[PDB]
Amino acid sequence: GPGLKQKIVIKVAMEGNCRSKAMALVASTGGVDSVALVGDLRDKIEVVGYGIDPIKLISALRKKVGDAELLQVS
Amino acid sequence: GLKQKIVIKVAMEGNCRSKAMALVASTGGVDSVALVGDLRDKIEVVGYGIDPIKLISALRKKVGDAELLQVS
Repeated sequence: GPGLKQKIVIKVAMEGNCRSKAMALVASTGGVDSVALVGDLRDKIEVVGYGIDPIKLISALRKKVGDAELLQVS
Repeated sequence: GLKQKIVIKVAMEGNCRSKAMALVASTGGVDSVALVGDLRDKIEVVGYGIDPIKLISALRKKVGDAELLQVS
């Protein structure tokens, strides 16, 4: 508690309703404070939270939505 | 078709947080969701073309008691 505070930007392949799936999965993750679609193409998700493990999050995304990659973490 | 800010209060009792966040985030027109308030019991929703009436009833059906607190 509260755990490490991070802002994480993920690129996800979500062209398909696919955006809605990505956003829901990320929003459902423990420690999440905010989730936002960003970039001109709305092809990225910015997540702010406390004690989020980006490793698990990324793996859950690749398993359930599509290819996903960490672009920023701070 | 301007940028909307909608704040909803959700009874956080059923994780109930996670469900609400997931439902709101998956709703049409939604660009961002954020948990806000000292008690983290409100969701701030930003987007374009969000229908607040449908959002609220979807929450009440699926997650629990929810009311609009702010629309701008």
